[PDB]
Amino acid sequence: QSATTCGSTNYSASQVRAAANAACQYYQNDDTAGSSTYPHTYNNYEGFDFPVDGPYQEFPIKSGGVYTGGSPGADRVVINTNCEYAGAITHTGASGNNFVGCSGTN
Ligand SMILES: Nc1nc2c(ncn2[C@@H]2O[C@H](CO)[C@@H](O)[C@H]2OP(=O)(O)O)c(=O)[nH]1
Repeated sequence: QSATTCGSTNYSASQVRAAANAACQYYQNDDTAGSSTYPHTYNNYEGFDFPVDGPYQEFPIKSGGVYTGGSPGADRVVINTNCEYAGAITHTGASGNNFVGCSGTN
């Protein structure tokens, strides 16, 4: 994971790692954060060309710390089931429940 910009939000490489890291941890323990359903399967309905193969899991990323439950916000980190970083996606600039890539994800 590297620095990225989702809509207007700038996430540092450390912030992306921490989120990616958390998603992995929970995926591994067959856990979810708080009372949410994250991390959960990310189907890739949008056809992003991730640098790693799937299956994938999505997890929120946000400023101010690692997601713990509640509103996930617009941003997400995507990892595969091998805990390999796939990319960052966002609802910002998208329509409906669609996602668009954050900088570096296409
Ligand atoms: N748009 C979209 N939704 C997905 C995908 N994979 C799973 N979903 C989920 O299917 C619904 C459509 O947006 C939501 O519940 C969404 O999860 P999240 O809202 O947790 O991101 C995907 O690749 N794209």
